[PDB]
Amino acid sequence: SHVKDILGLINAFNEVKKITVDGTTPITVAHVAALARRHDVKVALEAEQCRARVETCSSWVQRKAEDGADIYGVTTGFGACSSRRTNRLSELQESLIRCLLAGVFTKDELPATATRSAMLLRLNSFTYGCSGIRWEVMEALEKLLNSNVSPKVPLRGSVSASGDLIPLAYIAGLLIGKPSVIARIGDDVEVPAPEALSRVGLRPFKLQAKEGLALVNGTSFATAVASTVMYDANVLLLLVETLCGMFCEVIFGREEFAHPLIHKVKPHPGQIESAELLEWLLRSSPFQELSREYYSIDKLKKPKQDRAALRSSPQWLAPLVQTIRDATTTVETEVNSANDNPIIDHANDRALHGAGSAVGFYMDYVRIAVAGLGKLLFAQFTELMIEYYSNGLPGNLSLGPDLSVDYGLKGLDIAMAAYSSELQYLANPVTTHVHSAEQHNQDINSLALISARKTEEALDILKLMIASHLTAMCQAVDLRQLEEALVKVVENVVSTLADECGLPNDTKARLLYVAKAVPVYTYLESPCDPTLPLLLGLKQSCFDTILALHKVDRLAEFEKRLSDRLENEMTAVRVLYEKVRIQGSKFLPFYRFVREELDTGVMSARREQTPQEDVQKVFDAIADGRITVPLLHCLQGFL
Amino acid sequence: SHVKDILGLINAFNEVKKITVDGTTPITVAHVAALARRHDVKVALEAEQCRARVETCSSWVQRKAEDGADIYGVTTGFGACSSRRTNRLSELQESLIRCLLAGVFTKVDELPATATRSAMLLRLNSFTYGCSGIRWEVMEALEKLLNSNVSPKVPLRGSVSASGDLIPLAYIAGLLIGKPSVIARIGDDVEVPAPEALSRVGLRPFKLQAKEGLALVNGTSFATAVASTVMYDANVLLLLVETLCGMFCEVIFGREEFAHPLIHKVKPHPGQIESAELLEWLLRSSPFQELSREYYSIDKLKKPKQDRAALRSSPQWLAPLVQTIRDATTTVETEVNSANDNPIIDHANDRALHGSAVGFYMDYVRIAVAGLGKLLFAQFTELMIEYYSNGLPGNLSLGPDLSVDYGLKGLDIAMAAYSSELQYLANPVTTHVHSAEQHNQDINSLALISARKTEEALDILKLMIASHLTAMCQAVDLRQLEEALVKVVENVVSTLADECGLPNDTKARLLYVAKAVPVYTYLESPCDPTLPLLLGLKQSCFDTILALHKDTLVDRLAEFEKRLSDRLENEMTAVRVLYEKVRIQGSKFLPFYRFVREELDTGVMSARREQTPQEDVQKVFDAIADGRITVPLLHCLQGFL
Amino acid sequence: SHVKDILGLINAFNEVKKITVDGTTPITVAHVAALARRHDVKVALEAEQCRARVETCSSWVQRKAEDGADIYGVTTGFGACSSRRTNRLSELQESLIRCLLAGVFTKDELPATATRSAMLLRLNSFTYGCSGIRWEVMEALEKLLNSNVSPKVPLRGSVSDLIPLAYIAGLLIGKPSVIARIGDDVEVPAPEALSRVGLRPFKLQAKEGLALVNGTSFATAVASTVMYDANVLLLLVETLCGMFCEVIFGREEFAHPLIHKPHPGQIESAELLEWLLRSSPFQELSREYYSIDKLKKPKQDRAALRSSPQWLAPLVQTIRDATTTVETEVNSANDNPIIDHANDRALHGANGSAVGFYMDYVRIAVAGLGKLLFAQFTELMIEYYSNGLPGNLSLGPDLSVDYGLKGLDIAMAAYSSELQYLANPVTTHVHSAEQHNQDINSLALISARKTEEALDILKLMIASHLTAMCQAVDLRQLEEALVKVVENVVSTLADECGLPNDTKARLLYVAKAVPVYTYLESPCDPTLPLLLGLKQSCFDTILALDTLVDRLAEFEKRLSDRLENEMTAVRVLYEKVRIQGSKFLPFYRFVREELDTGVMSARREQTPQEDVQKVFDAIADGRITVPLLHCLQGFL
Amino acid sequence: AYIAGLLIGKPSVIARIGDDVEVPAPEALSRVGLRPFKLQAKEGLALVNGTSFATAVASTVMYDANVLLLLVETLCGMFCEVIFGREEFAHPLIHKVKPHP
Repeated sequence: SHVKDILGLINAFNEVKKITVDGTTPITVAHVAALARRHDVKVALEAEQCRARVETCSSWVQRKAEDGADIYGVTTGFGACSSRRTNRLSELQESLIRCLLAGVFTKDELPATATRSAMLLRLNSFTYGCSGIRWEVMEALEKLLNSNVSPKVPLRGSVSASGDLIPLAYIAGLLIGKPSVIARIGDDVEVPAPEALSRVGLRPFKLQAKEGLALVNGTSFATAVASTVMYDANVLLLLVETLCGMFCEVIFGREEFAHPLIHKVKPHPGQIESAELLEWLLRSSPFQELSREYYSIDKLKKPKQDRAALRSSPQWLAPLVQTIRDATTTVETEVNSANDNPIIDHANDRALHGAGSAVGFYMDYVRIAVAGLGKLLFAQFTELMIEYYSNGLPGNLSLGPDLSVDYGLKGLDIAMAAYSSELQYLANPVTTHVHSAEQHNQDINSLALISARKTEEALDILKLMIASHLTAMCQAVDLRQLEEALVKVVENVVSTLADECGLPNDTKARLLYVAKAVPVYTYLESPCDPTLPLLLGLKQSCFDTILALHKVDRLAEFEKRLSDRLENEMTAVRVLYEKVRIQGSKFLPFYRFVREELDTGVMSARREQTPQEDVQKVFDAIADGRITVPLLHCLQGFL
Repeated sequence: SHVKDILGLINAFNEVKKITVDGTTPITVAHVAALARRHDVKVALEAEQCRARVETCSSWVQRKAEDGADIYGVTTGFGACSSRRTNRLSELQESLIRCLLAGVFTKVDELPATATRSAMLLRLNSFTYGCSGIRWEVMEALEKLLNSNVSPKVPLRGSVSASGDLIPLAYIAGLLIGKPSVIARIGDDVEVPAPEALSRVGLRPFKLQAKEGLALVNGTSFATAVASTVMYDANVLLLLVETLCGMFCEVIFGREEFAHPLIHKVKPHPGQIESAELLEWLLRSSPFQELSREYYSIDKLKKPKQDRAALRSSPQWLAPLVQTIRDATTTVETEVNSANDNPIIDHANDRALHGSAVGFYMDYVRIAVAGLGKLLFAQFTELMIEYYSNGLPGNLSLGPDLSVDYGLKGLDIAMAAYSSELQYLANPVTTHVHSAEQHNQDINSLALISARKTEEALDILKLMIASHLTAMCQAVDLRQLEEALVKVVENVVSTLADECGLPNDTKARLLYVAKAVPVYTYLESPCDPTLPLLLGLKQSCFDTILALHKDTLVDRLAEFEKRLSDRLENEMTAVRVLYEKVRIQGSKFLPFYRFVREELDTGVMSARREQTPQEDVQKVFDAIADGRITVPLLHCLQGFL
Repeated sequence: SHVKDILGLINAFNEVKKITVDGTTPITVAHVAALARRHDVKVALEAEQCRARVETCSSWVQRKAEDGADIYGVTTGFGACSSRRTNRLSELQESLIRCLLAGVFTKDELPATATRSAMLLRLNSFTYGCSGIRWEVMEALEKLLNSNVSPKVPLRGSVSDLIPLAYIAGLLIGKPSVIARIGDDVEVPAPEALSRVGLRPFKLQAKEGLALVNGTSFATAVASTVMYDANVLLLLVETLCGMFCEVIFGREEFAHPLIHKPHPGQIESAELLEWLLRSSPFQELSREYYSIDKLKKPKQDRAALRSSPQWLAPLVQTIRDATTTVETEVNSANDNPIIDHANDRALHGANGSAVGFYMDYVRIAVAGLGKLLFAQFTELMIEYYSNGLPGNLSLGPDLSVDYGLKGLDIAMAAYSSELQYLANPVTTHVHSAEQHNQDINSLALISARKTEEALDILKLMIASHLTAMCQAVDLRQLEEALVKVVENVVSTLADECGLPNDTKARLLYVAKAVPVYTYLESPCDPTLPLLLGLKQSCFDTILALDTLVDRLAEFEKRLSDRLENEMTAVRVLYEKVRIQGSKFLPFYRFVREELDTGVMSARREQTPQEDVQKVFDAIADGRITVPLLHCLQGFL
Repeated sequence: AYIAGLLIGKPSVIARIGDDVEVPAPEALSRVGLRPFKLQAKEGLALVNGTSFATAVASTVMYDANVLLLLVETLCGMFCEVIFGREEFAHPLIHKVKPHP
């Protein structure tokens, strides 16, 4: 189950303290994201496992170069200039870095999290011992990483062909102490690269044979961004899947949409797996119990089936689960590889001439799956706001009671459409815009880094959408509970006033059915308004009871005493609520987290906090990883 | 390996005789393609394996319907109207079909018969799971319609592929009930009203029973049909493109090292290892790689150490495209081998239980196809330009009069046009979901629309493959002629050095030049003193005079030049003229070259061959389009393991 | 006003008998469309006006080439091979055509309509006297055009129009391999084609091959018919927004002149809509509806109605501006080099980027028009938004076996979804082409073909919209006649049963106020809104005032005796008025009477397809312009 | 709405004052000698119901698009000069015959 795999990734992300870098131990996207996001996470470069192969490779290269062997990027020019030969070994490598320090700072940069991640991947790539880089440079990299030092890197300039040439040149730039490369030390300090190395007790390196190319010729930045993108995509996917369950509960859906047999006959692994999760989440739900009751009232006048954003959520999610899982595998494969050219095969004494394409394509695919995830959340959000489709819920989830001055989540509804519209636009592909580049030497190139940044932007928006959706659903939980409490109050007042005014058994029964049947939010605004659905039904029932008993003083008395008692008792129960079925729900951890740990309450005109203040707290908890606590809680026992 | 798997799909496509439909035996995309494209392929609905469960389900549905059980789309309305109930069971079903016969025929566009017949197959197969409630008799009629080449004329557009391809499948339903306004084709010319079609094959119109209208329209059969034949073709063309990278390496004088197993072991994307393993195997004993190594040992330090990316990075480029196309095939097959219907009758448990994968994966496959096309455009571009082609003439023009021979220039122009439209097609369809059907279908997959765009992208890829293979056979010829021409030049220069009595030092320099200068730089006029053969000869003559200085030498050099301009052009013309009326013989790509040249009856293009570039590429494209191209492909890969 | 200019284009397309090709008389998108669609339209190449300059140019080029002048594509190679020189003038031109006959026929080709339009445009370019083409070749083109002869041309291959134009050249030189159509049926090799119209294959002279192939006549040809259709369909959509307002019970106030008074397209579309609705009998019903329970009904219409003029504004501008741009390209010399014989020189430039870019813009505007139509249709199908209309516009009365226009609703979403996808740009996919000598290129033909496909879909959406709207006219008219029956029945029964003035009045109100289509299925069902309302009022009257209880019970009894039969009767009568006073009468009449349709229901045997197809065919073939012009007459 | 929120001194609305200072909206209003407004009839909607932000960004976009276009046009001339182009491509009669303005 993909649910297990993702829980495994989340647990690894939180628990790891030391990333082992040795050329055999795999780095997962959870490891990359943990280093990027938790500064207590340290790298350990293991000498006993890979120092030997590195020093052998490095020395092989330096010797071969000095004896004038004809090797690409070592004694020949780069890319389109590979026909040029030199014996100025060091000068060849330094001229490479110089030509590649060619990005520009706008008024924007790759963030520190990305840059350090790239530094991690570049270090790891060296541990396979194919690069010819010196051990010392690797130790310097490990130390730069653990000391929280990183170059400031221009956003743009990589087409990610054989490598992310320009952004990786800035890491090489820091390593050789270029004065014009600026480096961050922690969050506050910025100093030239020579001052940076000095403060952590390193000296500038002079580049040897192949070292400039080894340092720039990989796809480390794209894969860095793709790794945190893929970490986040896995978590947010599991979060979206889970909340489809919560959506069913609050919308009064039919849980049958998640029956294992519907999906066993149409067996997409992601479809089966998501249905399996949903069935489990909803199994003995106290909210489904209210749903069943709701549909038994006027059964034949209510929809037999839910709308597609609920009922076909497991089929919609299926391919999205598969896309995100396969892309995680593909990115991890890239993380755990020697991306570099030439590959040094020191054992058989050849430098091998070959080559970011896997990452570029899969980031395109994931961006389309993220767009699908946002489209599902938009459609669910839209249904929840419209009283015709929310099975009892008031429009915009406005508590009112005075609806003319309470527009509830109308603002969040508008923001949802804006989020989803930009998201769909973002999901056009990047890899279809390949230009013939670098004197036509890179006549194909992956554009992985650019595609990775767009998918990263796509996830940022999904987060916004998940934040709003979860907020709306806690609003709806509160509204359903209040609804239960209100209908009970109405039934009681009607039952007792029936006894008090001494109306026949028939009249009592007819009147109590109306109290049960009328959606309370259709008349909460003014329960004794003669034109609103409570009084409208009661009047119909009264005229009906007059005809059936034919072969009035008490009915006029019942009505009069209804507008004495009803509103006040309804107000009291609401007011009391403002200062329960969620307790038996699998989604209790989410509601408790949002309401208690974040300190929110049912939205209304009498709560001074804006929607912004409420959603922000939820967004922040999503952004920083705290949401995974209620998520793991909600999920435990699923196996 | 994906190679053996694709070889298996082609073998199944060619060899299958009968498609067994029984509710357990899997239908693959080759079966769907086989049924669509080979009318001798027959559908065999096996009663013994599934008739009994169909009748149980059928009978169960009717019984529950007549008892007034409340079951979606059986005693309730459909879609956004599911809150309406009736006991008018047959009219409920006929009213659904009526309302869905709502497409328009444009100007004439329609789903093709290949797609409609495929959809018919998939709808029949779905019914064999015994969950639908449809009568066994309706299934037999479908098998008979399929086997008799009758299909409804179906409008191109109208489906959003939510729970079903509602409008298109209403036309299959409209045929089975003999709606007179539903036109049916029988074979390729004949078109008649539905009642006449049914009579011509000995069936009578059906009266719809409970749930039967819904059963006929409520799955994603048209999108899945189109996507199946799309995935079959994607698999074939992918393999073709991978194989042709090898042939590109041979004719462009690439370095085979790009495909070495260690490069890909250290970056182990499954598609990367596997495409390279194939390429390595394809180029192992190549006589063209032999010419290549020979070419780079001449003026070694004045020549690129690496090839360009379109060659050198083809395994890395291909890897994700292989994975995309292979994973999409599995996804589409999973969809083929399912009961796409709602509600599901679970007659065993006495209950009724109430097109997305294909849309997304079609979007992904369209991106992979644009990527394959980008690879082809880039290779073809290198091949056309003398700066990047390592001895080939611009546009692969044979000449020798280049001012009146533009070679494959028109093809080059068209390749740009093909690639540009292709990159445009690869924008996603799934990002354009509208809230549909009174907001009941607020998500929908658009799978049929997406599948159609991927089909169009594949149609363009076929064009590009055809031109590329054509350009590569042109390049094979030019390489073989080049080799033969250089030998004549060497021989003539060698015999004239003797006749004229030139020193060994002079002879050495003059023979070096004849070997080193690319023949196609001076072919137009071999004795033109301003072209590279003579320039190089003149340079070496000045060098030999200066080296032998410590007269009659100049006299003999002058004689050498005079006699060269008497004899060399004639001997070069003769060898070329002879060639117009070998190393390809030792090459894994002989089957392609032999297929294009002898089986399709082509020749090296020039001003003297009267056939247009159109006429040559049309033959190759018709071969790719109709599957004949898989014979050389299978011959070429014979023995790969 | 853009509305006058569009009626001007439509008039011209209908009336033109002859296309004068003379080198100064402009060709409009309407002339191109007419030549392509009406075969009685003929080309008249006017010798007296342009033969002199063509011959002067032709001779200059021939003489200069013979003298050994260094002129691109005349004594030099083409494109990236322009460093190659030759004295072999004719062979140079023939080898260019040979190399460019490089399209493939897939299973597909440019339609004859486009191919003939390209031949027209090419002929026209030649009359400017800059090409060096011979007069004889131009006369041969006119003769080919007027005799319905045209080469079969592959769909793809131009980055913009070397390959496709090479097939026109191949016809003229009688290449065996080039296939020509003659009318609808006959297909023969080019040499046979020329023979049949009494022509001989040409031997190309200096610059001739290049002159025949070196401009963008195909992209411009497709662009021209595309722009003609976009103007016509634009005006159709604008007009039908007015018909949508009538059937949906919208508020005409959205079209008031001061709101907009000022994007020209915004002012002008509003000005049209205001006029179309000024004396509408349907707006009279709308006002009446909104005065019934005013404070319980929306104050504003939804955006797809209320903001239609603002939506349409940039769409009008885009289509109008693109039209001007295509016409500029039509009335130009696209060729290179440009021979300026007057001053004894050849001019080496690049005369089609304008068309590529604007086709991308227009494809976006067409997508925009479609979204509007989708949004209106959607509203119309949903009872919550249609102001009294039944869901799916289903007549019933048995809604459980009548799904009305639901199939059309579904189709509309498919249409719109595909349309939005199409509207992505083409010009952003420029590849570095032709040995990198065409490192920019416009892709105009490809873009034009995409916009053409986008219009195809818009026609589908308009045909469905117009069908829904006539369904909606019938339902409103039936609504009004049905409400009067209920009012009469309630009224006379109140008398017969002798209820007071108070009761009669409350019951009359309910009959007036309750939306009929909420109870038509079973008017006397106690759970449906009519009897729910009457029971509320009867209880009210009992309190505010016996044997009255007797008279009410008899009222309720005689209602399920009289009511359903009389409602059934008017509907049955209707299936076997306010539209008569509406500007939109010609559309309703055209669809109902001229196309022979009727209100859709379970009792009408025609499928939705049968109905919409007729409306589509009429849109596709231009008959829709007859009602369009009738509806618009008097608008100034 | 953030502009309206400032004008009415919402504490949750932060305001910028120059480059350095960020303060809650009531303290922002205080410093410029202004007091929170109490919204009267239609003032809320009048403040939010227009397309002022889109048009604002669109305005700085169009200004820049004009400047950069002219700069691109001008730099084609510079490219001609350094690449050894033929200036004949800009001769007026070529373009008079294809008169896109």
